[PDB]
Parts: sequence; C-alpha cells; structure tokens
Amino acid sequence: SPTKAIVRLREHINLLSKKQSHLRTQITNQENEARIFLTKGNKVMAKNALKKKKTIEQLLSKVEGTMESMEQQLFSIESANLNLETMRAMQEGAKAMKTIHSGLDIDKVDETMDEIREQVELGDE
Repeated sequence: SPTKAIVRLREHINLLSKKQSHLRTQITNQENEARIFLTKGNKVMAKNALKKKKTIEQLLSKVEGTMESMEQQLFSIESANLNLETMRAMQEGAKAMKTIHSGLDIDKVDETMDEIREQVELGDE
C-alpha cells in the first residue's frame, strides 16, 4: 500500500537523521584528537586524525543525499495520492451529473437538444 511505503520511508529517514547526528559528533571528536596531538608535538598523528575527519565528512554527505532521495520519493507518493483522490472525486461527480442530465423521465429533451445542435452547427461544414 502507499501508506506502508510512506511510513517506512519516514522510519528510514528518522534513523538516518540519527546517523547524521552521530557522524557530526565523530567529526568534532577527530578535530579534538588532532588538537591534542599538536599540543604533544605530533603533527603526523594530527594530520592522520584530520584525514579520518575528511572520510567521515564524505560519509555524512552520503547520508544526507540518501535522506534527500527518500524525502523526494515520499513527496512523489503523497502527490500521486492527492491526484488519485481528485480523479475519484471527479469521476463520482461526473456520475452525478449524468444522473441529473437524465433526470427527466419526461420527455425527450436530450434528443431535441442534439437535433437543434446539429442544425445550429450546419453552417460550419
């Protein structure tokens, strides 16, 4: 069902937002480790901590892209559903209009209408 897909997409996005928060924390942690290494005079290990920070930032970007893709999919589904709702309302409205336009069991107005239409249109060819 559309509802099923929608709730699952939201659940997935929620989890990815938690992964986002976790990765941001890990990025700050790498910065922290780098500063401490520099205060120790170990530029090699500071650089190594910042290389890892860069890798984590790359993964954070991929998490963000995954979330965006799911949000777009969710929007598409919600939009399609509203379109279906409009379509069903229009078809039931059209049914009601047909019933009203055949509302006369008395007497032969529709056929006369069509006859006069064609007379009026006869000037066109």
